[PDB]
Amino acid sequence: GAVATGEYRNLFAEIGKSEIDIQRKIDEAFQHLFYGDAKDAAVYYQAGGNENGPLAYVYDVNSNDVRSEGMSYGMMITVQMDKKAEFDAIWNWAKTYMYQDSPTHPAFGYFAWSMRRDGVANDDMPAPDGEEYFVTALYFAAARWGNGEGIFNYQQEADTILSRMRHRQVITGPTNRGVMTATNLFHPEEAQVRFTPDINNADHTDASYHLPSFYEIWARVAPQEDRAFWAKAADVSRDYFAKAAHPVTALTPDYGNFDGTPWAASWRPESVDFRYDAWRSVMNWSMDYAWWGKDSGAPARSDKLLAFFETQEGKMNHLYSLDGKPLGGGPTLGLISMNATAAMAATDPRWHNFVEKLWQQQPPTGQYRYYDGVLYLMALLHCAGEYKAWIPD
Ligand SMILES: O[C@@H]1[C@@H](O)[C@H](O[C@@H]2CO[C@@H](O[C@@H]3CO[C@@H](O)[C@H](O)[C@H]3O)[C@H](O)[C@H]2O)OC[C@H]1O
Repeated sequence: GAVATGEYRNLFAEIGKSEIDIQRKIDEAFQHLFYGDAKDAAVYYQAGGNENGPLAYVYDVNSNDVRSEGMSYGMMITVQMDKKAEFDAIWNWAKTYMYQDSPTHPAFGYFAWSMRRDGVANDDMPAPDGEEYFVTALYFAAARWGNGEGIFNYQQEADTILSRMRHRQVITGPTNRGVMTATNLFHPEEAQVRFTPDINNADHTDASYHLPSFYEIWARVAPQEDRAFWAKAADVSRDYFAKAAHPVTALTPDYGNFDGTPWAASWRPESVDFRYDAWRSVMNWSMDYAWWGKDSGAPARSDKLLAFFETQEGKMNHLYSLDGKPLGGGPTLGLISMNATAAMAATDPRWHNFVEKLWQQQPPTGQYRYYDGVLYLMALLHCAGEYKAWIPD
């Protein structure tokens, strides 16, 4: 795997692109999304400063809010690209406005998943994929830049958050939504990430939240007492993808049960289909395979997904039933980007076409540019061999 060797595959180079052009493409993407036109191109916004210095947020234009997903993706992209100033401003904003520090609040230790741009929470509860990316990006920051102090003690912050993700007790208390009860973010017996710690829907998961690539990092650098738990979560997620992904298409549902079956949320029953969340599953298993080489099922799963999308040439939707019936929409940059990341594990040379498809894209503009753009930039980094495991001491 790439971590053992230190050699990350540059998939664009493998399909013939020059280093200079690959650098241009990444730099273009970053400049557009972080510094492009404020009304049409950017997702990064400077938001003044406080005692920790500059503040900035990643704007979910798609839904007119700031999400923990976006903030955590922003931190991952910026640490991968060695953009410490931007990283620190985003983290300051998350730690200042999103982080719940009150021990009598049910979200204690976590980050409010949906915020307004002025720092006011829409929902105090967390979205655990946010936390997963925050922790990992923080460990990567510690590896690349070393640890500062206070909120900038990246490794100490990571350790604390990750420990709490496992060990948080049940808390009932007031929130912006009324009294709520929430638990830990990983199920202790299943060793799987939850869809929500809200006790009302706590015993479910989401295949796109399974990040064995990252759990391997935690298994090496977390607080010693939790390392076996994270190693277990990595094994469990690999098995999870084998059960959750449809056997013909390798499409996964947005939401799931611990046993691998789709879960229909009462407020969103179409969560049993392959939609916006599930686009990311292939990236998660493919990254894991590329880095660690342990998911023996990943190459066949990536080949199946790409074979399926080849059948959709010229009529690609972006919403599907798990057996491959189109459920609406046209092609999106986000899905193109995610499908390209399947090339981190695929063996069939049709992968060349998916990587080439991502190469041909431009950065996104307009109202839906956030979800498209953050996936695009992450996919560009993966496919360029520039998204690495930065493992701290
Ligand atoms: O009370 C619980 C709610 O707080 C909970 O809200 C969900 C929290 O996560 C949201 O998902 C994020 C945004 O959409 C995806 O693309 C991201 O990957 C996630 O970070 C989800 O949409 C909210 O419904 O819902 C359940 C309640 O019990």
